[PDB]
Amino acid sequence: RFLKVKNWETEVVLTDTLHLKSTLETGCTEYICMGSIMHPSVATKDQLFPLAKEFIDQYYSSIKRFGSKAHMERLEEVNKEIDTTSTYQLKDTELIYGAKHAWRNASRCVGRIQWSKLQVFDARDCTTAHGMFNYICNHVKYATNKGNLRSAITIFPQRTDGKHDFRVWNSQLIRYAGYKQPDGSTLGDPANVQFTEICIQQGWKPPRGRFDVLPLLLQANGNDPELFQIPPELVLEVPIRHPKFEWFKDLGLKWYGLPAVSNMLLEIGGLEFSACPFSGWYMGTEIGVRDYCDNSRYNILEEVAKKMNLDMRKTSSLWKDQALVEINIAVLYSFQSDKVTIVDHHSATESFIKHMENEYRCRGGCPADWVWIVPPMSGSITPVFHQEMLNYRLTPSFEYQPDPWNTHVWK
Amino acid sequence: CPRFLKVKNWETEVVLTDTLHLKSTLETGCTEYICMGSIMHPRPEDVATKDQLFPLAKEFIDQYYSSIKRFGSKAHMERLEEVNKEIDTTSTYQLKDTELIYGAKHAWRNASRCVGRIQWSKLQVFDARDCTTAHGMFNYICNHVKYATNKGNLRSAITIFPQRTDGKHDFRVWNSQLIRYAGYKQPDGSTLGDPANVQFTEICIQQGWKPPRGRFDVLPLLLQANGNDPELFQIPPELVLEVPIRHPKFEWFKDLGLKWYGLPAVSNMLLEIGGLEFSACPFSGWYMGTEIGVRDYCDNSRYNILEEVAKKMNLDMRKTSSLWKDQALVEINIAVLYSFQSDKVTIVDHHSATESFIKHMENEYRCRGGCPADWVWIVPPMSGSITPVFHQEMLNYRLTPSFEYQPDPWNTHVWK
Ligand code: HEM
Ligand code: HEM
Ligand SMILES: Cc1cc(CCc2cc(CCN(C)C)cc(F)c2F)nc(N)n1
Ligand SMILES: Cc1cc(CCc2cc(CCN(C)C)cc(F)c2F)nc(N)n1
Ligand SMILES: C[C@H](O)[C@H](O)[C@H]1CNc2nc(N)[nH]c(=O)c2N1
Ligand SMILES: C[C@H](O)[C@H](O)[C@H]1CNc2nc(N)[nH]c(=O)c2N1
Ligand SMILES: [Zn+2]
Repeated sequence: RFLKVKNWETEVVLTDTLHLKSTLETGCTEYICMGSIMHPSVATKDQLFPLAKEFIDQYYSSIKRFGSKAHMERLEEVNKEIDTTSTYQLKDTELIYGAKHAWRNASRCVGRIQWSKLQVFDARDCTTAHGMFNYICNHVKYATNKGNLRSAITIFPQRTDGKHDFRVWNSQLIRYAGYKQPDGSTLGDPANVQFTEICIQQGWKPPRGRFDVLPLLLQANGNDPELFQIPPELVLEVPIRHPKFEWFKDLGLKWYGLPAVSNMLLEIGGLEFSACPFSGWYMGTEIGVRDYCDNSRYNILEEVAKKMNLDMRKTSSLWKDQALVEINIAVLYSFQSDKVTIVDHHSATESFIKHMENEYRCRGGCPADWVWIVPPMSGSITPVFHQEMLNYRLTPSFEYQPDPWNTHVWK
Repeated sequence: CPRFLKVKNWETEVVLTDTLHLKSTLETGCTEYICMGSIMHPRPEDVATKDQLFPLAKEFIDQYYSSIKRFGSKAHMERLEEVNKEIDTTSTYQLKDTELIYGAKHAWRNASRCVGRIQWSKLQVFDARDCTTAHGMFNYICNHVKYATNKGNLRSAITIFPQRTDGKHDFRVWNSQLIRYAGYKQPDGSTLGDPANVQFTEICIQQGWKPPRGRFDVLPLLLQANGNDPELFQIPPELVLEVPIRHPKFEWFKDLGLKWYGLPAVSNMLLEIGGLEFSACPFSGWYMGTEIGVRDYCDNSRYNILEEVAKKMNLDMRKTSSLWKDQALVEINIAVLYSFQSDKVTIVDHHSATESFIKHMENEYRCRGGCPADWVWIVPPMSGSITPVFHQEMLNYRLTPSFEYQPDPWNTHVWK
């Protein structure tokens, strides 16, 4: 059936037909909704050809050549390859199409208005961690672009038997280390304490500061991962200051400009690309709300509210909320003053609404996860708050995968 | 369905095990292939047949006798038999007072969208099932308001009018809440008062209400008894506790002339207990500050005063990346909380409410086997991620007794 979604502020009603094309499961049933569960829970030739066919069919449908000679010949070509090798290889055009569409279908991403403007770097000829490092450096340098950030993805060889996976062990290409202190607390980013310890265990000499860029830990063809230092001139960073509080710079805060997810899995036509780092540019709340103010992260709200001299004895003074806004003002101001691309959550959500209208027009829908699309601060003064959304799983897609250290047979 | 479901809190690492979802009875709207958790609402003549009513009543009676540790008892089987004979001969049945009280508390306890449920067992239940006229409804509602307000020391309460029979004799409160301000559409397109209430205000005016046409005009009650045409009543102003909104630091905030009423009282929902339908069941609690300060004032299609506050704050309103809206939103919520506490009118901030909700949820998982919760509604509309519910995985499912939405009565009423 056709499904209607309404915006309760503008009263715009959109009609969704795209969800009829999905066949992956969401985790909900008719009796339990799992829409706020973070992760609700190697292929044979037998499963692989229907997945390949489905993808080839939508690729040739997208280029207005469904049922053509090229389409029929590609299907037969892919059929032979799965027969004789138990897998197949994507053409370059298919790889680009598949990566852009995995972004387009990412229901949790508020940034998808940009989806067709993705730079795709084919790294499927890589064989070693040294080659991986070269490809990643080129990605970072291209995507950073001296502050004028550009979306990019680098795609390393697909999974074969599951014993020869390419993996970026880092969760993001650029991240700060976290140090569990003798006296029990944490120096740096507490989210990275375990990864930091693996790097130390693997030989990384930690500088033991608050903003130490972690090395890359790179695994090629299932071998033991290897450490590499990203050349510092490639790592663009922004000192955080505030347009009114001159004391803010004294907090010593900074952040990196490039957000680059390096631990997800990219699935296209049944093939699994277990190393596929991709990067865009920040929405300010990703830094200033979650990275700085989550209790299990940098957790600086107390320090800032102290310097603002707010009454912190009772929660109903909203001292946390006041400090939070100023921290996010500082972040946006700092990036903008350094001419590093950043979007505030008002502009981002506004763009997402326009993106939804576009997708409902041209595509018949847009899968969207309200729990993730709505920003972590000031939710209801953004237009996504009042937007009904339908969440459903289309492919190509990005998926989570287990951490490599929980799997890796060390050698 | 799997027998255990685990939810995790990603900030504290606490993992909870849900088995209560095995008792869920009605649909969520989701399927295996689509989630509808952000959809707001996923014939009146049609009432439950005898055959539909028997098992719903037995399910409720069993749950009631299990709750008082008398399951399988003589009284339990006799109650089952008495209900079964009532449905047989009259096509309906009547709840005992104990059952009605148990049912109302559990509809609250089961309300997945309610962050205030740590209080569910303290609900004061007023039995108004002997009411026959709109004048009597007005009497019951006034008594409810006065009891719940309690001079600012608010107490949660519900008043339950007679259940639906054939669907042509419904009791209804046409107001969506017992206390709301009027909204007036002007010829030039602007709105005075509360823009959410323009349509209901117009209904009242057509029914004979003479509107004073101000910014904070309490709407009259529009009350329907026994399926008759609804009738207008004015709540005595001394029963409507109001709070003038001022700010602890900004002396100019009082000059905005704002105020709000103290008692939030939903009156358009349907209470379903054991297959019986109570179409008029107004219930009241106390406010979370953000329900006034974020939504009632800063929603664009509401009072929309972020502009005027930002102007008096002399904020850079040119670019959104100044976060002038976020900054004004906080100050308004500071003023609302300060104004209620100063006048000693019960209110709860979103930090305290969400923290209490996490403790309630943990207790319910331990004592009851789960706690249905709707993340989209439980997370507050400002500062979501600095409250503990943001990081709490939740399972949503529908248990009975429950509060349900029902159609607006002006769309279905057959005018006499
Ligand atoms: C260009 C600017 C972009 C912005 C502002 C943006 C913004 C966001 C935000 C705020 C989230 C929420 C996730 C979180 O809070 O951790 C998200 C999720 C996501 N983004 Fe985007 N993004 C951008 C680009 C991209 C690109 C280039 C890709 C892939 C090619 C992508 C793929 C995803 C995926 C897969 C998720 C889901 C992550 C998950 O499920 O945990 N995004 N994005
Ligand atoms: C005692 C203090 C209470 C507080 C602080 C509270 C708070 C809230 C809040 C913030 C919501 C979401 C509100 C919205 O955005 O519209 C809500 C929803 C709800 N509450 Fe509570 N509530 C309280 C008492 C009660 C009582 C006494 C009942 C019934 C006996 C109740 C039943 C419900 C229901 C059914 C909903 C869902 C409403 C809907 O779907 O529109 N609440 N509550
Ligand atoms: C390409 C891309 C992805 C994402 C989403 C993932 C993502 C999320 C956060 C903050 C949220 N989380 C840590 C609490 C920081 C990041 F660096 C990051 F990659 N965002 C942006 N802008 N671009
Ligand atoms: C008994 C009760 C119910 C509710 C939820 C319903 C409810 C919601 C709002 C918010 C306004 N909405 C348009 C955004 C104001 C209310 F008075 C109100 F009853 N809340 C509180 N505290 N108590
Ligand atoms: C579209 C979405 O369902 C809608 O805006 C919801 C979102 N969450 C909400 N949460 C609460 N507490 N109250 C609401 O009215 C809403 N509205
Ligand atoms: C439990 C809940 O699903 C979890 O905390 C989610 C909520 N929404 C989110 N939304 C975004 N954008 N990013 C997140 O990490 C989360 N976390
Ligand atoms: Zn769902």
